[PDB]
Amino acid sequence: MTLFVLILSNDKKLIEEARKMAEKANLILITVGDEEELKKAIKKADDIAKKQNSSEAKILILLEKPVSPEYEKKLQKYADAEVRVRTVTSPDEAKRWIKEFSEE
Repeated sequence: MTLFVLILSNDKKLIEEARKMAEKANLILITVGDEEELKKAIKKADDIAKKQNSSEAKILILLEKPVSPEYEKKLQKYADAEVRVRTVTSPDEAKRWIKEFSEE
């Protein structure tokens, strides 16, 4: 099961903590900045997963944006995987979600 993570959250220390956490968790973290660019990173995640594990993969998206259930499933149906869209505020919060994702 290949675990990916995307992020639209440009805070200096947040990005540090977020990467450091997922990096040592050996997750595929693609840091982009833009809603459209996210869809390209998400697509890339789909492509990378597809090669081997897109049968059942899980992806986390750490973004700063109010996310609704349907909104999650829109992105979830975009890349074939089970993506969990996550709005983040502070570095520690993002790290918690990474734990809830990689260590569920």
